[PDB]
Amino acid sequence: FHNPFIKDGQIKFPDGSSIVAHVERWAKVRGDKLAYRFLDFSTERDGVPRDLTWAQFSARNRAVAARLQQVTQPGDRVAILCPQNLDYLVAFFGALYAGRIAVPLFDPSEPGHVGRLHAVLDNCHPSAILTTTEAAEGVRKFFRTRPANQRPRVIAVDAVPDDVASTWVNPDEPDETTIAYLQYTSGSTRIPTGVQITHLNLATNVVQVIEALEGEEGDRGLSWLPFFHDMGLITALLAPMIGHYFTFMTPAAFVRRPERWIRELARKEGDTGGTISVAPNFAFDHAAARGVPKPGSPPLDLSNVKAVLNGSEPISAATVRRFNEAFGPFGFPPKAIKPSYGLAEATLFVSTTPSAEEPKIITVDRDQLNSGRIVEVDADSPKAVAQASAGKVGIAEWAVIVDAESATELPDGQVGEIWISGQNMGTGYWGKPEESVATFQNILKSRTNPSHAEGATDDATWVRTGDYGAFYDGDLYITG
Repeated sequence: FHNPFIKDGQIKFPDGSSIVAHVERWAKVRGDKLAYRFLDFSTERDGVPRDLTWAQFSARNRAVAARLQQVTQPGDRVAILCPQNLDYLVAFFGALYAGRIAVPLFDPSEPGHVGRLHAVLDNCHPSAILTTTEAAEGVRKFFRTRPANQRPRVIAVDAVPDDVASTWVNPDEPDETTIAYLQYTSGSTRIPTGVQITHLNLATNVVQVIEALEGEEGDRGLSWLPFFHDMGLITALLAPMIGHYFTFMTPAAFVRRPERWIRELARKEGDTGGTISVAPNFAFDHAAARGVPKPGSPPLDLSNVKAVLNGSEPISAATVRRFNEAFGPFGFPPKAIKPSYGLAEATLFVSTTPSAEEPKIITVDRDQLNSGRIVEVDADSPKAVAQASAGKVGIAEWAVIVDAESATELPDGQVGEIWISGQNMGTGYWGKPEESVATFQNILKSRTNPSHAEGATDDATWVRTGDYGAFYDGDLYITG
């Protein structure tokens, strides 16, 4: 394995950092290869695939982009309110193609979406809404509950002919400030927090994920999570940078029959590589409980699974044991479970376990962990408690444990606030100048010897994650 974007430990972008340039490249050299597939379980139970090749994907992207360039201006924000299907990605990439700031959200009519859609739209004030014909009515209804002066143009992406792309203008190469999209994430503030993720942020973090998971050509990506999610888009954005196709289903499709995700994770005949996917802790439990094939099932081979990214709350030892007990007999490698630390402020990925290692879980003093120190004890101990690792910090980014008040790096084992830095870090919160400075632009005033900030410059900006944790024995631990 070798990362095509890394040269001498440095992330190099020869063909720019435009993910638009990457998609167009595949559309030119492998236009007839599969790019994106949506497993539709709305009608049938084993699902019918909706496919979209690289050239087809480009055709739809440029068509929507051309329409957006007629009704929006550079700097405008375009909210994506499609149902979870192919048209969602068409809309999202379409907004990027148009040279506008995408805002990945959700169809209001779709159930199981957590987020204050009203307050979010209040924050970014989009000039256009992207949806589908099937959902356009529900969208128009939702906006009737909003003031008249904030009911922006609604565009059904599937209603835009392919030949519209004829007038599409490719936006000039973006610098390091050009915002690709706004990623809104959970918070307790009244005004929702939308991380400004630049094209440089996107490309950098995708590369950092590729490096961490040893992603290659031949590796296909899979996801069931809603696109509006801290880890909802990363696997999809992986496909254009790596050149292999991405497969997805609705969240509800997974909840109904989690075996569908297990099946798609499994080896297909013709596979030259592994499967990469994402699943929070509860998803592992749900799959282990309801996603194991009945007796008499067709062969299930999970020996191909490369990485299932699991974030961001610490994975349970009980969950790890249960999932391996359930799918281990089907060939599932324990090392495929990749516990990780991630957040929207860093685009997503910050740390995960090494490629050849299983989830590291250690037994530490329960109350000493409460006193702010990580100390290993025996399993027999009455003060014993299991604590799972978040692995090691990815390439071209740093994480440090600091004393929050004095901005001073702490010795290993000691719990403090986690500060992070790198080119994947967002450039602020939309519409929150002061909150942006406070969170994204901190200076590290003191380092230990050795330091976890080794490689970072003095004027490197550090992100106050708000999370607390500690380094222990070469691994990062999130404790709060």
